[PDB]
Amino acid sequence: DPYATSVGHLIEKATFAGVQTEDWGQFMHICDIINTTQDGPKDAVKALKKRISKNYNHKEIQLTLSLIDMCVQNCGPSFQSLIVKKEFVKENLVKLLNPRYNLPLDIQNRILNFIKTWSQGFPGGVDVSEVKEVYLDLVKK
Repeated sequence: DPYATSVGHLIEKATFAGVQTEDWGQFMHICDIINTTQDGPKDAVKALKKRISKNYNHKEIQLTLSLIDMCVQNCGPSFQSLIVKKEFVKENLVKLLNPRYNLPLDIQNRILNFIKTWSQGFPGGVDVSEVKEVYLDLVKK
């Protein structure tokens, strides 16, 4: 279970349906944990993947994306490499752009924006070949 792991639980709570705003103090604490534990990055992405997947909640997705954008720029490629994997962007993030989830243009453009930004590559390893194509498709159609 994703929300079971130490850092997994902090994520479940930081993006809980209840909260109506971003607890940036908490998100930071989350990143620091991601950077301390041995498998924090992997375990974190499993929880984020959960929270995101086929979710119809506005704020949960809004908060989760904000939480993602945080880790992306506060944790090395050890994290960035798992978020740009096709298993995440194509089978989770981009799914939300489907009409079925009727999410607002606000959140929609934010999704495209991550794709476009992550497609720009990050410093160091991180292979963005996949998300690079996931972006191109959103542009073509």
